[PDB]
Amino acid sequence: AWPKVQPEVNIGVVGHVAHGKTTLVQAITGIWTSKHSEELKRGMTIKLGYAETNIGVCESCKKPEAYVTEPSCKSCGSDDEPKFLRRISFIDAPGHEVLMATMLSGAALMDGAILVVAANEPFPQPQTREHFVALGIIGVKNLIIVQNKVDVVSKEEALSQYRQIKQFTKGTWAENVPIIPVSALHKINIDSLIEGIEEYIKTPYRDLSQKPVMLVIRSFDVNKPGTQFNELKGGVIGGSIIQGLFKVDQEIKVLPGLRVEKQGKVSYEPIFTKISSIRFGDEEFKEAKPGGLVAIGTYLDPSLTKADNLLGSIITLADAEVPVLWNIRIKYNLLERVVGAKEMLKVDPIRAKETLMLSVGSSTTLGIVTSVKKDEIEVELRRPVAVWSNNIRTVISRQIAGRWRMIGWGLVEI
Ligand SMILES: Nc1nc2c(ncn2[C@@H]2O[C@H](COP(=O)(O)OP(=O)(O)O)[C@@H](O)[C@H]2O)c(=O)[nH]1
Ligand SMILES: Nc1nc2c(ncn2[C@@H]2O[C@H](COP(=O)(O)OP(=O)(O)O)[C@@H](O)[C@H]2O)c(=O)[nH]1
Ligand SMILES: [Cl-]
Ligand SMILES: [Mg+2]
Repeated sequence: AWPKVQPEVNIGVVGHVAHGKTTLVQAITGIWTSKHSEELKRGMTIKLGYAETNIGVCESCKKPEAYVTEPSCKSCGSDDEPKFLRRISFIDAPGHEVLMATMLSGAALMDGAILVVAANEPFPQPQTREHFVALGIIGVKNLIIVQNKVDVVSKEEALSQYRQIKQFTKGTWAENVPIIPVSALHKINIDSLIEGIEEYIKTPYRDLSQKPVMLVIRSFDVNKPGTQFNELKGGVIGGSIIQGLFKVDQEIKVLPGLRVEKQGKVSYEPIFTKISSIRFGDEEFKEAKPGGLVAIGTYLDPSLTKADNLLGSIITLADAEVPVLWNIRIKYNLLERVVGAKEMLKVDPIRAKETLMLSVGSSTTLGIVTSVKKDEIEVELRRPVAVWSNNIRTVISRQIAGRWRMIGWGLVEI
C-alpha cells in the first residue's frame, strides 16, 4: 500500500476555453473538477477546480509506462508494487476571458503549471497568450505545454502546430519548456505527461520555519440536512499554505478580517479562532504544510464562512505581524499591449483617478490611483489587503470595453 499524505505540490492547468484543461485533470486523477451548478450546465469551469492523485513508478518497467497513479504495475506487466513518489494536486483554472481574475487568484497558489493547447484550434488563441503571459508575470516558470486533442488532427497538422508553439516560446523565458502531445479524452500518452510532471515540475523547496501564511480561496458552511441535533459545526476555510505550517488546536487569525461597523465607518476586524480540524481531499491530518488545497476547520459561526465569504483573505498564527493596508504603493511595469483581446491594442499609461483592479495573493480588489510616477503608483483600495511579505507580486488590470484586462504588474512595497 501507499502512504496517506497531503499533496506536496500544486500544478496549475491553464489555457484557452474548451482546450481540454478539465478533461486533462480527469485523465490524470479520475476526477471531474466542476462541482458548481452553473459549471455543469455550461460545460465550462468557472470557479477554481481541484483534484489530487498519488504518483508512483514501477521500477521493473520501462518509462514512461512505468509511471502510475495507483498502487499497481499491472499496466506495464509487473506484479511488483510501484515505488511511491509523491502526492500531487491540480488547480484547474477557468480559461474564459472574463474570468481572468479567478485564474490569477489560482496562479498565486501554483508551484508549476500545464498550459493546455488544443491541436485543432488556431494558435495562439487569446487566453493561450494571456495565461502564458500571466504565468511569466507571476513567476510560475516550471511549465509544461501540453498539445491536447491530437486524436482529431493528422500527424502533419500536429507537427505544424508543434513548430508554431516552439517558435512562440523562442526568445522567451519558456524557450526550453517541453511540449507533450496527448489526448485527454482518450487517455493517450498520459504516462509521458506524468513523467514530464516529475521531471519538470519538481516539488519546490519549502520554508517551514517562516511565519505560517495560508491564502484563502474558499470558505464553507459544511452543515448539512439529516444529521444529528447537536451544535453547528464550525466554519471551514479553504486555501493553500504558501509558507510555514499549521497544526490542529493552533490559535490563528484571518486577515484583514470581518467587515464590520466601527465609529460610524466601515472597518475590518481580524477574526481570531482556533484550528479544529485539517483536511486534504477526503483525509484528515494533524498538521498542514505547503502543497495541496487544505480545508481548515474552525470554531467560527458558519455564517462568517458561508459562500466563500472569506475569499482573498489570509490566515496566519494569532500573534503574527502582517500588514493590512487600505492604501498601497506599487513599483510597477506595464505590458506593451492587451494580450487577452482578440485584437491586441496598445496599453495606455496609468493616470491618476483611474479605477484599477489589483490581484494580490488570492485577493482581488478595486482601487483608485491617487498618485502616478514613472515606476510607482499609489492606490486607495475599496477594501484593505493583507500583505504578508516585503515584495509580493501584484497584477494590475484595467477595464477596457467592458472587460477587465491585465495591463501590468509590480511589487507591493511595505
Ligand atoms: N477530441 C477530443 N476532445 C477533447 C479532448 N479533451 C477535451 N475534449 C473535449 O473538449 C471539450 C472541452 O473540454 P474541457 O475539459 O471542459 O476543456 P476546458 O474548458 O479547457 O476545461 C469537451 O467536449 C471535451 O470532451 C481530446 O483530447 N480530444
Ligand atoms: N477541516 C475540515 N474540513 C471539512 C470538514 N467537513 C468538510 N470539510 C471540507 O470542506 C470542503 C467542503 O465541504 P463539503 O461541502 O462537505 O464538501 P464535499 O462533501 O466534499 O462535497 C471539502 O473539501 C471537505 O474536505 C471538517 O469537519 N473539517
Ligand atoms: Cl475554460
Ligand atoms: Mg475546465
